[PDB]
Amino acid sequence: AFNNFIPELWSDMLLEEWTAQTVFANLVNREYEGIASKGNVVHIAGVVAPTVKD
Amino acid sequence: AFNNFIPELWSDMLLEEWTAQTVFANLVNREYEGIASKGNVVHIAGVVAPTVKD
Repeated sequence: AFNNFIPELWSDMLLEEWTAQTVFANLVNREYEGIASKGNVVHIAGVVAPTVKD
Repeated sequence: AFNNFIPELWSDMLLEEWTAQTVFANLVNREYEGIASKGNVVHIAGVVAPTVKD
């Protein structure tokens, strides 16, 4: 038969990866991004409540 | 009795076969019929993603 004159076709589009939808960066707290515009650490501190005495 | 003079009759119309409804040729992707008017292969390529580095 025709061993040389029958072509093969290439699709001009690549298939994209199917990738998981990213969600977590919108669910967690972002407030420290203003202060963290500089430096490589943020120190976050919390109260220790005074003890109720009898 | 009339053993020889009473007809038997043939209906002039064939019964059509009862056949399953075809569905799958409408449900799948058809886009490659545009390029596949020639040849015996379509090559379909896909991305391999760049790797994140530390």
